[PDB]
Amino acid sequence: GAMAPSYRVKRMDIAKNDEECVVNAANPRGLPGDGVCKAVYKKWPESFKNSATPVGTAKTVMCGTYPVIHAVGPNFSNYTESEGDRELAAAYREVAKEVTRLGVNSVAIPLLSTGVYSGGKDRLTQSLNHLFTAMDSTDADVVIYCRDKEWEKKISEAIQMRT
Ligand SMILES: [Cl-]
Ligand SMILES: [Cl-]
Ligand SMILES: [Cl-]
Repeated sequence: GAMAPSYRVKRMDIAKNDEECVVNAANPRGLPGDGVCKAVYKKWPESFKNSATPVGTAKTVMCGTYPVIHAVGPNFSNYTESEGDRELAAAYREVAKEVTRLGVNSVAIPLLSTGVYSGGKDRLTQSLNHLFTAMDSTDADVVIYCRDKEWEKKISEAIQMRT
């Protein structure tokens, strides 16, 4: 565990993280994909051997000794708001299980279903709150990665609102 487990946010490519493992915003078929998933494919391609896993689940594959946790959030273009919300919560619960099992002291995590799986809606708060629900009972240092300047401010404010 971390000595004083924390939440932080950084605005940069998750492929350049300084944590002991990474969560991929994966597709269910283990394809290279786009966005976070393509950056992860370019950085850790070995981790996509048998990474295919259903929506709402997480599957870890080692790149050397570095764990890549493939977490499959729902595509809100296909799911109802209700079913998508349930699967998005489930995917983060499976990330907390894997982080715990691996015994890491830190993890880099993107906000699942907020990019091309968002169904064209702003899901910062919905996705972040499911991340907190899952990760709050873990003792890893969590570092959230984003790319947008206003998202960085809103994520930083939500973290600070606790503490
Ligand atoms: Cl960068
Ligand atoms: Cl996405
Ligand atoms: Cl972002």
